[PDB]
Amino acid sequence: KVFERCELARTLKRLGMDGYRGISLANWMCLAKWESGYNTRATNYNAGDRSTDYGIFQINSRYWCNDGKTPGAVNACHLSCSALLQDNIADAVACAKRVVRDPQGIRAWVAWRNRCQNRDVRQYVQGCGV
Repeated sequence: KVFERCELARTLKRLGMDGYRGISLANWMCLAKWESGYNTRATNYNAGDRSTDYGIFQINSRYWCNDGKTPGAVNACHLSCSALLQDNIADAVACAKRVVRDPQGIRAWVAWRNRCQNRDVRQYVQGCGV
């Protein structure tokens, strides 16, 4: 599914993302916007390293989920990468939380550094009731 902006904001809030390990909801929203355009079915094959990015947060198969086809990969979220292509984003959120428990936090995603870090991200949650 492709979420609408404010629907996603409330969905993320109910899933415990607001302020998770210091990360505001607007930062999560900016991440999802730039990774996938709020699209849970999004995928991107990385031909350079044989890994794939899955779902609304474009989480990568080398470290975080198992797809069986990424050489030498691990599965730190302990999920099939299929779980990151559901309309229901609970598993994707659990995995995103796992990612940010590691030292880099939200900086794990280069798109966040490029498109969200040191930016005014208030617009992503305006009007959404969060």
